[PDB]
Amino acid sequence: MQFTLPVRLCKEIELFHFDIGPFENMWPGIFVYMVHRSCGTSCFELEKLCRFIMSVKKNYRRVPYHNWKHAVTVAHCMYAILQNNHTLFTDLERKGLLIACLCHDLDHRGFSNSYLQKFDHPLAALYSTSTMEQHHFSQTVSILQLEGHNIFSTLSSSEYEQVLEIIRKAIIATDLALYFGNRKQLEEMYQTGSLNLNNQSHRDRVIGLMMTACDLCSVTKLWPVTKLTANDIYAEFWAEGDEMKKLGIQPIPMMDRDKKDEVPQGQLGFYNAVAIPCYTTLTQILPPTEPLLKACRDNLSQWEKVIRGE
Ligand SMILES: Cc1ccc2c(c1)nc(CCc1coc3ccc(Cl)cc3c1=O)n2-c1ccccc1
Ligand SMILES: [Mg+2]
Ligand SMILES: [Zn+2]
Repeated sequence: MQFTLPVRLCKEIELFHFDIGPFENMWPGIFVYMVHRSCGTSCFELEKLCRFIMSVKKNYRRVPYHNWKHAVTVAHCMYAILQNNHTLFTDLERKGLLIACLCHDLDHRGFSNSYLQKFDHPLAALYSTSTMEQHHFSQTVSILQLEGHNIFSTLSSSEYEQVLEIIRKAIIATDLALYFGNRKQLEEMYQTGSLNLNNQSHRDRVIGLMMTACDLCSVTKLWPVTKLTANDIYAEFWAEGDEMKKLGIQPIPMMDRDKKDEVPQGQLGFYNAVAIPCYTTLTQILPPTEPLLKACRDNLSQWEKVIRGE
């Protein structure tokens, strides 16, 4: 609670390319700041917000990427978006989505969904698809229910089971698998013109690309930030290969450390089939979010430079 943000950062936070990298002591305080800026200071009672942000944090684990730094970075990109699109997302929405971004990878083990299903893993036995995603939501609801943690208490029960729904939904949308379709349908509603923010399930579709665009925002940071975030990402994937190898199974080339050489090519393919389309359809639906796609291009061409050896 006692925290105040080094007033020097007040403008640099509102950047789409801000990097929370150097400021780890401040990561819990930043989120609060981003909450306070959006839904006001007296949105949640200050005391039950700190319990919450702090429980949440402890339930992120020591893994290379799907960690506490990751989550807060996702909450940051959602912050930026919600602000650069101020009068177009309801009171409750801005409450739901920042919490959801902060929680959308709770208790992440560091292993893919495909891993947990290839090997009949207990969580995959619980959740038949979006194995972690539903667990991330399962963790979120669980932690709300702790004595003195239910920040959504003074919402009417009805608004309270709308928050949740946004949160469950927005967390499930982070399964890339679902991303591809969700973005295709949105590319058609735009072409067609039949996309209508009044209709609830178009918003849910837009929220989901908003969730994806946040999830991938490390691709939208400054090149020396992004280059050193990628190391975090593969570190994990290559662990997930190291376990696939230990059984005498060849991992996919994405998760194989023996092919570190091929990563520049691999990154570049990723931006062209995932990142760039995501921020393109997003910028078509939320024009102010063009800085993400602008920095996504910039970063992409950096990998092209590294492929071409410059
Ligand atoms: C040898 C090799 C072959 C394929 C490769 C690769 C290396 N690296 C990749 C990309 C790996 C990858 C996967 O998920 C992400 C999620 C979020 C963010 Cl910010 C970045 C990534 C990311 O970099 N692919 C890949 C390419 C296209 C689609 C999917 C993965
Ligand atoms: Mg996840
Ligand atoms: Zn994520």
